[PDB]
Amino acid sequence: NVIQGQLMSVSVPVNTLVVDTLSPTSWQASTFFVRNGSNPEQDPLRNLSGQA
Amino acid sequence: MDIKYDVVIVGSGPIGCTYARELVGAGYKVAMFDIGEIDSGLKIGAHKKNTVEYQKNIDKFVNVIQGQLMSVSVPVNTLVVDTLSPTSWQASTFFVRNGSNPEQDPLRNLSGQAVTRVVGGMSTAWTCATPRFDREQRPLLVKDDADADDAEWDRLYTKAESYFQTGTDQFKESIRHNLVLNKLTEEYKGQRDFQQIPLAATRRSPTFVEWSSANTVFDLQNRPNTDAPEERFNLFPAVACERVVRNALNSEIESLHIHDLISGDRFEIKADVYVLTAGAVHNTQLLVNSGFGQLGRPNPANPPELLPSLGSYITEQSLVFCQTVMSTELIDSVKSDMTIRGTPGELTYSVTYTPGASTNKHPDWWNEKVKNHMMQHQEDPLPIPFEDPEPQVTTLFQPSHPWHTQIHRDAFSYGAVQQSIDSRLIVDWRFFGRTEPKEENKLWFSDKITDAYNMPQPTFDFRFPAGRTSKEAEDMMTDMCVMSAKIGGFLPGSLPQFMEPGLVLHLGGTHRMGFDEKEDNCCVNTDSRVFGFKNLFLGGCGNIPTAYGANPTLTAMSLAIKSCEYIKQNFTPSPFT
Amino acid sequence: MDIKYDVVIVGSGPIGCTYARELVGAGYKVAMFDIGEIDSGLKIGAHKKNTVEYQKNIDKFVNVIQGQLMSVSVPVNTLVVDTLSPTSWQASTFFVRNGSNPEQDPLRNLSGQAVTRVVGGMSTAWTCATPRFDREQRPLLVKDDADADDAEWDRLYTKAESYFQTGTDQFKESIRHNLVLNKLTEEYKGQRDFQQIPLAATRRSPTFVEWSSANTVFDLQNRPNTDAPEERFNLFPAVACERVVRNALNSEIESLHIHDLISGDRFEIKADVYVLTAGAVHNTQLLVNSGFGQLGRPNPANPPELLPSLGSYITEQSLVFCQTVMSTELIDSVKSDMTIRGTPGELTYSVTYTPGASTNKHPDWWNEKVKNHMMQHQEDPLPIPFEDPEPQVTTLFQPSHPWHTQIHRDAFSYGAVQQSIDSRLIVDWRFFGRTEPKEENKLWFSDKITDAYNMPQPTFDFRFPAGRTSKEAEDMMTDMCVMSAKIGGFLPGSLPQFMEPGLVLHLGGTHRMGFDEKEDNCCVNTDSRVFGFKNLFLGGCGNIPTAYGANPTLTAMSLAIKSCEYIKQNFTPSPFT
Amino acid sequence: VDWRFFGRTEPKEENKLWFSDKITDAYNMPQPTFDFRFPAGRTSKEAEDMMTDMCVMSAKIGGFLPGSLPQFMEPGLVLHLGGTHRMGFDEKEDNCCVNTDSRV
Ligand SMILES: Cc1cc2nc3c(=O)[nH]c(=O)nc-3n(C[C@H](O)[C@H](O)[C@H](O)COP(=O)(O)OP(=O)(O)OC[C@H]3O[C@@H](n4cnc5c(N)ncnc54)[C@H](O)[C@@H]3O)c2cc1C
Ligand SMILES: Cc1cc2nc3c(=O)[nH]c(=O)nc-3n(C[C@H](O)[C@H](O)[C@H](O)COP(=O)(O)OP(=O)(O)OC[C@H]3O[C@@H](n4cnc5c(N)ncnc54)[C@H](O)[C@@H]3O)c2cc1C
Repeated sequence: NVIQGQLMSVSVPVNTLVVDTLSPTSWQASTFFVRNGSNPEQDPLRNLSGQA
Repeated sequence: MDIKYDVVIVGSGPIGCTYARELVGAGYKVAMFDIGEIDSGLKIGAHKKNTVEYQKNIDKFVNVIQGQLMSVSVPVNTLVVDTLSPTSWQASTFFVRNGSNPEQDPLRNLSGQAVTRVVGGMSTAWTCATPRFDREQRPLLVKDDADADDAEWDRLYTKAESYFQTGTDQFKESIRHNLVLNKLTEEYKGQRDFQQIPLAATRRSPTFVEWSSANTVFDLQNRPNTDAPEERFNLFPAVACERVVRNALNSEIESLHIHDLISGDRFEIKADVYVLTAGAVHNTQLLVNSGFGQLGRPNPANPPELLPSLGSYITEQSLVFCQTVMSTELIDSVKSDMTIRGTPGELTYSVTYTPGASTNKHPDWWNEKVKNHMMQHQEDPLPIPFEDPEPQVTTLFQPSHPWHTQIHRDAFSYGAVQQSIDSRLIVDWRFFGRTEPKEENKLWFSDKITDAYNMPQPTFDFRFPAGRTSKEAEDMMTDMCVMSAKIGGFLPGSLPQFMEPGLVLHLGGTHRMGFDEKEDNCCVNTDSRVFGFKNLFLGGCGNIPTAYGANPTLTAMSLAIKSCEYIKQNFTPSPFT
Repeated sequence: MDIKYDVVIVGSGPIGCTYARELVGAGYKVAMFDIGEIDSGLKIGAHKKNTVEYQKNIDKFVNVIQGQLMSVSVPVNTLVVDTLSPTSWQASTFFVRNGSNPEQDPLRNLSGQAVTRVVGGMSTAWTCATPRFDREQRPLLVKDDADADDAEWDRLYTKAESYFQTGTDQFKESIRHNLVLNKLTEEYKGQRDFQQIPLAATRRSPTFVEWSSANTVFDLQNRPNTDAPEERFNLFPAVACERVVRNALNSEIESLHIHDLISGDRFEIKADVYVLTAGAVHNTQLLVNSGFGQLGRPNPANPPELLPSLGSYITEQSLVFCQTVMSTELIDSVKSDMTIRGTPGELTYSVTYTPGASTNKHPDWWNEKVKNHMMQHQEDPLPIPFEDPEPQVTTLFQPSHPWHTQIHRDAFSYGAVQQSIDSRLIVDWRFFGRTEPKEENKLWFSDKITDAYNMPQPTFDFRFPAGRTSKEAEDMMTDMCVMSAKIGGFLPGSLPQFMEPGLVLHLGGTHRMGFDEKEDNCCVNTDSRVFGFKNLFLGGCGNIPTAYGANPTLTAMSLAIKSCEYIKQNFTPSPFT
Repeated sequence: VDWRFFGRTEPKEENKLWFSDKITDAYNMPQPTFDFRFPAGRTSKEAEDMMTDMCVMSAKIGGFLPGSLPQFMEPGLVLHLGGTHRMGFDEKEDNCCVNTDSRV
């Protein structure tokens, strides 16, 4: 927990995971937009995802 | 295998079997084709749950369901696997892999939508719930005459219920059923009515229910046969029906193009009457492959010549789900009439009740079951008998609670931790919302991508409409949370949730019915006849044009029965020589 | 429903069907009972994988397997659920719930052991791998004459291979098959031999394999019939066989007690010859229920009168598994003979090769498939055709590598992250260990607890023996890790692992064969006749007394053939009337 | 017992850490971006050989613990990143940033 608490990921690609069980009332995206500190420059397939 | 029949029916689900029952019975020479194969035992197209092994182990039945359901449209997968060995081959892109549909926007899908290809269709695995629609959910069959419309629906529903062997009595002596039914009846006294879910089923013994299916409607045996020597029927499994051939005037179908998947032979089959009952998705595909509507990505700057409403106004229900673990209060209430002397397991443990007494909260049949269970199974901490059938409760859709409800048990794959909980305690909650038909909600077919049978790939463009549909959906979730709390708290791992869109498999509206093609934005009339065409009929839930919450099959069947009336009035059977 | 037959067979799996084929063919009046039902389509007891739907979507077949397998012994569940609502009924103990077996020590189980109750038995779902056993795995049929023993096994295996339609050529032109086969051949040149897994299967087209089953062995149609007017066979599904009735001398069976699960009636069936082919677990259960061996927890202070070795010396194979993702080097090797010019998706793109060139690493049939795939699908990054069949590779058990291997694909439920990986890249690895027979490893039956058919509840007392069995199992894991690395790295989510004990379903030795009851600690002789009884025979994997790694069914069938030879020489068919 | 085997990675010009001229990180600095794959050839072959070596060596001590089966870890979780401002004798000839006194 100490290790995890301090390590901050260097580059997180844009997330493309589909959540399709939201309630119909909830605000939902039409695109996988740049969200939550993600790096749109980052090719998810050419990353060091574990770098922190 | 002739290639000339009076009537050809595509699909051997319950709706195809309705046409078969009516038209075989009326003396037509009928052929039925199904792309799937016979796999329910000696009873062709029968319910797969009607084996002794599945009646002993219901939850294993989820595997049957899963095994037959094939996802309609799976978007290209973009999940990152970045812990492959460096030696393993990897693509540099998320390429079209594994049958995925690159046309599909993953965020406007009915990802849970699936199809079954087997003789008997989805009715070899369905849950058998067959409620009628009230007016609010129901398409009109009679204009400007509400009482005539009512009367017509009643006649058709009553017949449909007879074909399906629908009843509301098969669970009447279940302790769990009555516990839940009685409690909710009391809680909503003067506010909502509860009853048994109407089920297409016949109980055969205290531990066996014969669930209905396509077989119940029509046994699917070739005719003539000893029991039906004057009837004429052939079923041809493993035959892919690919297209209907239109005449140049677009007034009649001239033939049905088929591909025998076993022999590989192709034929053109001629009939007087062509009936498409391949399901809401595949009827649509067949029609598009035949030059109805439009192939490819919808382009409103080029509307198609035939059936411009085909594949628009699609509806699928919102589904919320949870399970509950029965309250202590309710479990204790089961044994309320019991006098318990001694400690269980020891010498003079006794459990007694007075038959027929007036302070008894429960009927004798109930207390006798409870007594014998508590006495013969002193190691067991619950008062519910081990073989007590499950609850099957509903409060049907009403304007003040515009969703269908099922408070019951069906096949479920419990996690190991959930299997920690005694099954007698668990109740499933499924509430089903109605979805407004909107033109923008579409099922379309790729002009480049093809499916597993080399047909144009189905693609959804779907979102639950804003406004009433979405507000009701959320109100329905809250209702489930409120109502279920009267019975018990949520089972961990089965917390209240919306199901993946389309997992419900109540898709409607893909080839929708109405009085007038243009005014009502529709594809078939009230005889289920394709506008403009003398001799082409569509059957199934794709016909239903309304926003409905209740399970649609009985309604589709009723429409089919009306369609068959038109056929019997307009086409003459060939003489049986 | 005569009450008198020449031969009665309990079970309609492939072993029961071996007896049927032999004895029906030899003119015996045969009845066969199965507790399960007919549900493989028109071909009774056929392989469920032989539908066009499953040939197109093989991974969905996992559901068929799971849906029919019922766990043999499930220990009491001690998982803590502590997030229930305070209103929900909560246990104070881990009581006997949900069909769990309180006799079962959770730490000495075969938790993966399961049984199938359907017409055709497990052969409706099996993987069809039918290797022969080499001497080291194989029980003796001839003592003190290895050559005679070899010849007898050869004769028997050859017939069994004919009954199953075993072959080694159904995947001969698969690219993936040969890619793997060739690499492993080269990597182990002079050390190990590789070949196609011998499979009970007939290829019908490039995309259809008709997998063998019980139906292949005997079609299970009642006889006499048009094709077999002089034969006499009746199959009676949904009939629980409960007991064989011993005479007081314990020298003869006098009848078979059955329970019709549909009518609910019990009957006694008389036959000259009684054959128990109910599976390794249920043959044992039937015998124990009939007074053979010992009911209840074994007590060495109180050995049973009849068949003291029954249910002891049980064997089940260790199984290790992983999947791999094909190496870049191997994938690139697929197209080694190609000249690639231009760039994909353009006019200029050219993929060509020279048929017959001596420098080619691959045959023309391979290069043609590669060239067409690459030219016709320029958007696809892989050189393997979409419809290329799977690998089916083995190196068979040898003293220096005392495990069976399967390097192949079979139905698998890939997680969504794993579905990210193109299926063409994936190979399954399954290595099967041999287990020493030890008297302490037991299948026994409760005197108190009953199963779903009201029969004594099976209970395992099992651990993999120390010594050779354990050393070899770990050595086998390592060999899998080493060998698989030559093909590609592990697929995340399918990392090298031991499978749950018994999931393999290769249980043997529960009613084991030997020359002498006492000396060889056994229950049947080499004719599969129960010691002391004139007219009682056991068939199946329970007969096999050795430590074996290879798939056992072919060996069990071979023994059944030999058993039938004895039956044919010692009992006379009734005259056909 | 935990088993961790660490491979060596060939330095290749194409494997880069670069910084966005538009996106910024939590401290308003140019956002780091990786363009990295394990080099083909020696690096990759050795990585796989290393996996096999772990499988072989670990079995001498005991079998794998379920849930901690042999696996590659997520790239960079190791945090042994090197060569981003690398040392050499000659800036041009050795493709480097600091000399052997670590002087730029
Ligand atoms: C698990 C489950 C639970 C359900 N529960 C309920 C419930 O409780 N109540 C309810 O009302 N509904 C329920 N349903 C839905 C119900 O099963 C369907 O509404 C109903 O079966 C539709 O009937 P159908 O005859 O129109 O189509 P289907 O049953 O889908 O049959 C159509 C058939 O046409 C075939 N076919 C498709 N394409 C072609 C082609 N090109 N050529 C030839 N044949 C083709 C198929 O192989 C198939 O057998 C459930 C379904 C599932 C699977
Ligand atoms: C997924 C799967 C993969 C497999 N792969 C392979 C393979 O690759 N190679 C191989 O060699 N083996 C494999 N097997 C094992 C193989 O299927 C069995 O060894 C074989 O089917 C055993 O044949 P049997 O006739 O003795 O028994 P079973 O096939 O088990 O048939 C026994 C039958 O008797 C019945 N029965 C049970 N109790 C009673 C009773 N009291 N009364 C009446 N009937 C009764 C059953 O309902 C059943 O049909 C696999 C099995 C499965 C499930």
